[PDB]
Amino acid sequence: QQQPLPVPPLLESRRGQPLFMTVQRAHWSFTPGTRASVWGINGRYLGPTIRVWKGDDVKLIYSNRLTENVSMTVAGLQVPGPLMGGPARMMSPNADWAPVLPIRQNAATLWYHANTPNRTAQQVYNGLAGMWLVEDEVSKSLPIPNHYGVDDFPVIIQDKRLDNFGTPEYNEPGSGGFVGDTLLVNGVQSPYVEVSRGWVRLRLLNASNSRRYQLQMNDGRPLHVISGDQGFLPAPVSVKQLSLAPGERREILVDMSNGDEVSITCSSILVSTLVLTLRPTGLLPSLPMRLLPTEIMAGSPIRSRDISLGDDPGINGQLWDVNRIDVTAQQGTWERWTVRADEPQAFHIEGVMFQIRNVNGAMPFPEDRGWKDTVWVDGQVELLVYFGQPSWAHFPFYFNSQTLEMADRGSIGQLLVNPVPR
Repeated sequence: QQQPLPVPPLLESRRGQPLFMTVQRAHWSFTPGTRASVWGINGRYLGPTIRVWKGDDVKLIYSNRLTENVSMTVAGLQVPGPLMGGPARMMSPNADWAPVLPIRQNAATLWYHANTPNRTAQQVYNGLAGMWLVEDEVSKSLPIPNHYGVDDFPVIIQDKRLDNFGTPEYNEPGSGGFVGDTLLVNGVQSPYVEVSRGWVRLRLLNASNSRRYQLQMNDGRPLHVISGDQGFLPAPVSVKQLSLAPGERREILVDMSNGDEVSITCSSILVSTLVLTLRPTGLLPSLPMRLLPTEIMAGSPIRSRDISLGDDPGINGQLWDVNRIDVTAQQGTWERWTVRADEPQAFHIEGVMFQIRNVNGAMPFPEDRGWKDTVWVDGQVELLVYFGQPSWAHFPFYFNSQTLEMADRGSIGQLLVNPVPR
C-alpha cells in the first residue's frame, strides 16, 4: 500500500509582497523515516511550489537557517547574472538574500535549488529544491487542467539510497554521479495520487543527482507531452517512452476517464520502477490541438561554439575557473552550439533558452522541439541558443554538466553576455 503524493504548498504573492523562503532542517513530521534529518524550505522536505506571473517583479526573501553556506538559484529563470545568482550571492549561516526578480519569460515549469559551489550535489540531495511555476496569459486561457493540487501536480523525482531507518542518506561517489536504488516523488517512495475521471496534468521534474529516467505508462498508453523546460510545445506530442534527464522538466496530460488505475514507471538496479500511481476515485467532472498560438520563429545564428564534456570533470579540457570567461556572447543574439559528451549526461546553460536542432545528426524527437535549457547529451547535439539576458565578469552565467557531482568537481564553464542595451 502506497502513501499519498505530498502536494507542496503553493507560494505566491499577488499583493506585490515578498515570498519568504527559509532554508532549514525539515520538521520531523515531514521527515522520512524516523531518525535522520532532511532539509527543505519553510519546514518541509524540499520546498513549496512558487508561482509567479509573466510581467511580475517578484521580491524573494531567502533566509539560511542551516549550519553551512547556501546559495540558491532558479534553474531556467531568465534574469540578469547578478540575480541568479550563486557564489557571489551566497548566504552564510543566519544571513539572508532578498533579490527582486523581473519575470519576463513565457509560461513554463522551472525549478529552484541550492547551487552552493562544491556542495551542490549534497545540498540538492538533502532536500534543497522545489518547483517554480511561471504563468502567463496563454497558460491561463488554454483548455487544460490547471487547478494546482486538484488536477495539476508537481512530480519531483529523486533516486536515493535509504539508511536502515528509511531515511535517504548520501555517500559521495568516487567517480561519476550519485545513483540511488530507491525512487522518491515529492519526498515519498512510489506514492499514489487520487484523481477524478478526467484529464490530469503532471509537471515532471528530474531533481536527481545524475540518473536519467526513461518513463512510460504501465498499461502501454502514450504520454501526452505539452511542455517544455522553457514552455509549451506548439501542439501536444504523444510518446510511448519519455526521457527525463537531471534538470529537465516536461508537462504531460493523462486521461483518467476510463476509471482505471495507471502508473508511471521507469546496480544501479532500482528496488522498484514505480514512479507515481494515478489512483482513480470514480468521481466525474481534450487534448487541445494547439498549445502555443505560434510555432515561434528562431533567429539567425551569428556565431558557432563547440562544447565538449567527458567522464572526467571539466569542460573543453578545463576545470571551472571563477576567473575565467569561457564564452563571451552578445545579448539579443543567437548562436549555434555543438555539445558533445562521450560519457552520457545532461547539459544546462544559465541565462538562455535554446532549441535543439539536431541530435547526432538526426531530428530530435517532437517533445524536444520546444524551447529548452537542459539537454541530454549522448554523443552530440546541435543547439540554436538565444542570449536574452546579460551577465558580468563577476556575475557570469554558468553552463554545466547536470550530473551534480561532476558540476561540483569542475564540470562548469562561464558565460559572459554583454548587455544590450548598456
